[PDB]
Amino acid sequence: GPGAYISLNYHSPTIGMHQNLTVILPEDQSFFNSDTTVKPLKTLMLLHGLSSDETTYMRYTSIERYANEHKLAVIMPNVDHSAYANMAYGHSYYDYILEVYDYVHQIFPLSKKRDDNFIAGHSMGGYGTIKFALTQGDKFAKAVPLSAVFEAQNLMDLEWNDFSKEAIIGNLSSVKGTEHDPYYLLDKAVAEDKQIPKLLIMCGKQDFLYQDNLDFIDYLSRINVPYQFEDGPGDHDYAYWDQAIKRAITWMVND
Amino acid sequence: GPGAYISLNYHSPTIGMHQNLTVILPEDQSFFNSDTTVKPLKTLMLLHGLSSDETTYMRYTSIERYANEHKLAVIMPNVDHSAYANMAYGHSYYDYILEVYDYVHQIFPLSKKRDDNFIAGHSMGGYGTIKFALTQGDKFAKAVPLSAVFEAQNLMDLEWNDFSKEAIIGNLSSVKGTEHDPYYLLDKAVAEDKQIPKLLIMCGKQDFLYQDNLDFIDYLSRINVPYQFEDGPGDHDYAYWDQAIKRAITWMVND
Amino acid sequence: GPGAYISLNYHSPTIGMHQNLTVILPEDQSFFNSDTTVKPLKTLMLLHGLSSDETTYMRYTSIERYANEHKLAVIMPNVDHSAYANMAYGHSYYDYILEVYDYVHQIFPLSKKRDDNFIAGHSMGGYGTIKFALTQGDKFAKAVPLSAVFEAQNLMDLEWNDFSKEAIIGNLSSVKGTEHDPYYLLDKAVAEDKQIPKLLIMCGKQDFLYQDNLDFIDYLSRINVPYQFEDGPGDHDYAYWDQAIKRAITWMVND
Amino acid sequence: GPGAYISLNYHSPTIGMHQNLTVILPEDQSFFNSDTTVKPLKTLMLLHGLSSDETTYMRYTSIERYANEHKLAVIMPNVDHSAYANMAYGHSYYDYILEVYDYVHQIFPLSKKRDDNFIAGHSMGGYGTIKFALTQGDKFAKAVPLSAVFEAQNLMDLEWNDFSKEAIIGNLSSVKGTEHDPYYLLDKAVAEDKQIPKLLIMCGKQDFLYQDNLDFIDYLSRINVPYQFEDGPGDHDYAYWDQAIKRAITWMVND
Ligand code: NA
Ligand code: NA
Ligand code: NA
Ligand code: NA
Repeated sequence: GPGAYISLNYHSPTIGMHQNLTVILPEDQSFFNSDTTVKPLKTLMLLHGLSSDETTYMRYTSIERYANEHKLAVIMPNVDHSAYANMAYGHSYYDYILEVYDYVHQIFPLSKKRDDNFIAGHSMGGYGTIKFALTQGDKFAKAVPLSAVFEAQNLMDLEWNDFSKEAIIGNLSSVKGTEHDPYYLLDKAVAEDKQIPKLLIMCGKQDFLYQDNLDFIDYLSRINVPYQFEDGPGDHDYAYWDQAIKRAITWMVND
Repeated sequence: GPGAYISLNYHSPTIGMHQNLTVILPEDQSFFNSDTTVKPLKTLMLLHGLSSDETTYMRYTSIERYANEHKLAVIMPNVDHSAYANMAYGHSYYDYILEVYDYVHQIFPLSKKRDDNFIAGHSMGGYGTIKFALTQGDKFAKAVPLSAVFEAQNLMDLEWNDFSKEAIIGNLSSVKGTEHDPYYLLDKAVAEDKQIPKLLIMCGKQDFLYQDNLDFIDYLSRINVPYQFEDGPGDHDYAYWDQAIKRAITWMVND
Repeated sequence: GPGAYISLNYHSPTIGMHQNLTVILPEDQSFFNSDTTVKPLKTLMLLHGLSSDETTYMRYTSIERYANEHKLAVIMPNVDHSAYANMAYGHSYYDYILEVYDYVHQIFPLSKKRDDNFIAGHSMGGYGTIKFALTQGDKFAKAVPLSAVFEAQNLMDLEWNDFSKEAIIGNLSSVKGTEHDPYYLLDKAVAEDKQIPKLLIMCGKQDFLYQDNLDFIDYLSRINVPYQFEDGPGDHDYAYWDQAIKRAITWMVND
Repeated sequence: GPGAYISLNYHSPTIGMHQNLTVILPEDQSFFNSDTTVKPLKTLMLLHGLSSDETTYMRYTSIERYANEHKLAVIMPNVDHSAYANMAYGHSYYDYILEVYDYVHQIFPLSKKRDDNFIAGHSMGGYGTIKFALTQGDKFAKAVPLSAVFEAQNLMDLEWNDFSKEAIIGNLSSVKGTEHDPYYLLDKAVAEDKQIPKLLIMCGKQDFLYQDNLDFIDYLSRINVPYQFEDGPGDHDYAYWDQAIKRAITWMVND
């Protein structure tokens, strides 16, 4: 039912600047009793898409209502137009997500057990989610890409307002086969027998990335990596992501 | 040194409503390194005066700059026009301060040792400070009333905009000898051998409460309770409280 | 179409303290061109229920998403446990809503035309909505009480956490025939031919206030005051108010 | 004097993302009476330095206290590590400042007369201030660079945490004689007789940029452009900028 909505602005050693972060911290009885041990909460790292920021899930969905119902802490960082990369000409935004993870688990009552930690996000943030799932599989038991970009070239080549592809990839001529390519990261994770979080992939059938989502899950099936895929009516918008994140939160906290 | 500025809004079980709270949390390297143990911070509970709220210290002083310099966490709650009382007709705002104290020490990396915990505030908040110092002396090693109301009639009889004295005290003819009277609370602390935090009492010489402050320290001297009193040029305003809280923070963290 | 989410804290002359307010301001191209006259937006005054505040509609609904779709500015004030009254022992919160109305229409590009201004709210805020609709009908063309208290005793006699009925009504043993009684305000508006905003009344069938809603619309029918009533599955919670305020916004903005 | 502190987050068409902005809006009578035309305020565009953001002036200075004393609205945008440039690989942050100027003058009661509009900022923001002063002289009657970078090479060649010079200037081997060079902007302003805002230049004597400031004012003297230069004890920190912005605000409004 009740929780805390928290806005934090701290000077990040990784990206060299003050940066805003938002946190949903559902209430627990132990948080109000100085005689009892704090019960650490299950925790979701939740990644915004391109043009969104740390405020937009709160504004355009009812995520705090869903999170409070399931006692799930939610961490919402801001990564600008970075695509969750350590940018060639810009900020170290991949490392920044690792810093945020460590920081909030140190200063808040969040469980540090892998089974209690999840990651999710939409569009550019679903791309970010799969990138972290395949390279930081020891940190998250479950990962939920929503309406994700899996073929990196479609996001690097998109002509969105003020977006600079070169800020991210620099001198790279293509992203295929680089750290920016989720298919390469997947091949590397399997080849090196890394832990892959349990995967729930969701995408609206009217989304322009729907075919891209179908291509990725087919490849997952061909390399014997399990996943759950949920589709249905929905487009590339927060009307879909509001309903999708509600369904995702129920899925992540039940197992 | 850098820190986090934190804005929290949570549903309070004590006062039955969502309520904002602000927190300054200076940064420590242990907060970013998952391999080391988090070092708990010294903590100040800082109480606003009448017409102010949880935002006004940040807005009208440079308090976060001072706190960051001394690695001091600062907790700034909102108690409206309550005078930090469990109100006759209103909210349980005395109890709320205790709830805020417990909550932030549970969810944040704040030291729970009495020697690491301080309380301070100006005007109505200096009245609140002395009330908590004399009734919750086990929670604070030091207390700093700034420009405080010590003779409770001086606060209750004020004709400030929209302020209701009866909301606080109900039908009481006088507050002398009641839980609203710092002189009664002081006599009772002495009589019951309660621990009294170290007192630093500050007031500007042009403050209309200056004589009220001199009367209180005169009484403290007459009952052999130690204190440090600092005055000088200054009035009943945030220009004075900015400089006073700066000098107070240095005093509380040294020794 | 996106917009601005605004958090404002100003010292109120009416309530004698700093208070927080939240505003949703959808974007118009006139806002970005210094050569054109700003186009004023339709504006909704949205009132929270008991235990909520200025943040809770944003946190527990997708109201900003709905408002942006319909280019509707939304004003969300905080009135604590006041029931939108000028309190017997407390603050002038009825007058405060009038001050907020004037203030935001002055400092923001909001239409001052009656036909462009609406008011809505749930539970205690639906009680507030009907009180303002029946006493300030010249300020609002439409009013939408959601899950409202219409029989004031149902609100006052509530044993809600930390709630003080006497702070609001003083020593009164009944509220019938007073400014706290919507039925009296309705009788007085009908008798004096006041402008009554066009009325849309919504309540969930599982809400404990559902019968109170049926009683009020039954009275409206007996006295030939027009209204639209919409019910259906739903309880006394933000899951219902999220859906209801989306439906209400669509109703206000068109015809 | 009391005012509003405003935090806004809107989706910017220029930079293609949600972005936070803070505004100080001192109160005026007309703001509380909707029957009158609102009175427009004098307005200052205040630009942060490297590693700061839209929150840091509020947090580390008492700027709102100073602004309220002089009924000066203050606009504090966020421009990250951009150096206020339209970045070679990044965002169009020069255009963004112009968008913010137009946006806040449309939606808030801000005077559009050149004589009522000022710009100021420290370090990277002092560099930004002089760039806008020399290229947008029709928008600002006065400009106040604080501890500014005037020799652009010292900012671009800085080795600050996560800072990318290439993101700003691309492969350029020097910035001399370019739009990133204040001396070139100065020569072109003088050559084309464009109006130069009245200049107040301040820097602390212990600042590592002090000589850079001395070089710039010497050049202004040699090309017969007036200025007032104020130095004194002070370093490259917010202890200095707090006192400097207080002195600057008194100068701007008094004219
Ligand atoms: Na995206
Ligand atoms: Na006071
Ligand atoms: Na209610
Ligand atoms: Na700088």
